[PDB]
Amino acid sequence: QNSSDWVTTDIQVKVRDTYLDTQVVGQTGVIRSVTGGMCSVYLKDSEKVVSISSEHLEPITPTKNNKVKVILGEDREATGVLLSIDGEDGIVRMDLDEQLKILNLRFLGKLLEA
Repeated sequence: QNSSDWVTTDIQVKVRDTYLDTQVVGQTGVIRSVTGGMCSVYLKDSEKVVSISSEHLEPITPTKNNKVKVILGEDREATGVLLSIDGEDGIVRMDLDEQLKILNLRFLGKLLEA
């Protein structure tokens, strides 16, 4: 694989059960800072700041009418709202130009409104 370039900030992450901290397993947190070495995610449930490796973090799927961010592709670092999704892919609308674009859910990350 060697695909560790799938780390984006402002997106929600899911603690995989493979994480050593079983107390944070299944818990969701927000990514504040990203570092090729490690990732910094804040656990909303733990209300604390902790750093987790992308291998221990899981991407969250954005819901309709929800904000999503391109974590992969040339549009990386781009944000937008999801208007609909295709069982085969995921159609999203760019909140910047309001233009509609189609992207696989694998490249769509769920953002936390908070």
